Amino acid sequence: EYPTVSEIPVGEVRLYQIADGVWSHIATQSFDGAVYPSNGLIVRDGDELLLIDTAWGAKNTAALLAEIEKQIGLPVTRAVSTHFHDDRVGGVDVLRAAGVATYASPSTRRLAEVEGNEIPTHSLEGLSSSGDAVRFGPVELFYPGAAHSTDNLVVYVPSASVLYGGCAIYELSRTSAGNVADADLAEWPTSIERIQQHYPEAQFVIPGHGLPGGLDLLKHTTNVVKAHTNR
Ligand SMILES: NCc1ccc(C(=O)N[C@H]2Cc3cccc(C(=O)O)c3O[B-]2(O)O)cc1
Ligand SMILES: [Zn+2]
Ligand SMILES: [Zn+2]
Ligand SMILES: [Zn+2]
Repeated sequence: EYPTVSEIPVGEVRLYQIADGVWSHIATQSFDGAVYPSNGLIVRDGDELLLIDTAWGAKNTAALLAEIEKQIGLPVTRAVSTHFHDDRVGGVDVLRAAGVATYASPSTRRLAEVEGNEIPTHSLEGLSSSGDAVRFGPVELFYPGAAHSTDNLVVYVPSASVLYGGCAIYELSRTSAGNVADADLAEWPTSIERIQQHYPEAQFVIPGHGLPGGLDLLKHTTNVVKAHTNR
């Protein structure tokens, strides 16, 4: 029942309710002639919503906000971007213009600037060392160490045992490396181990791209990254 890449035209956004007050958002984007799905998260915080990640571009993110207003009808007041690439910050200007306060770690803000990408306004403190965690409204933000990118964060929703891994976690159908130009292959398995150690109770694990599963997605990702290391 989870929407798949073949079911979502580029420019449209789907919402998937995971638990009371917890949804993923799913969009698609063209990249080198192929179409990829991408996931983010929406978490209810009282009568407001917290958004995790844009929907990969300004047009998709505008559609995301329209879809949230239509289907949920509560204001998105804050958003967190889990790393500096365009599937996570692309659309931050649309969010900002809509009154959403945008956040990212200082590491992400710096890398986005260097890269010429959109830059979340607010800096999240307390995430600069591997293994650091902070509570941000209804979620916990965790810096596991460098993996898909040096700045990547993961997000946990304690009320629903939902772990959103972002692009540091691969879906099961992905059996070879994705986009790894900015990755730290040497540290990626260690960073995943920090995730497993901190969130052993996670029930629903969401990759940056594709289908959710359980905690098996962590060991899956390690296997793929190690095989790519040994290419
Ligand atoms: N300057 C080189 C460069 C250009 C684009 C991207 C980029 O936007 N990458 C995103 C889109 C994408 C495209 C294909 C696979 C993935 C993935 O997460 O593996 C994926 O997620 B990224 O965050 O790395 C990264 C580096
Ligand atoms: Zn990335
Ligand atoms: Zn502000
Ligand atoms: Zn990605």
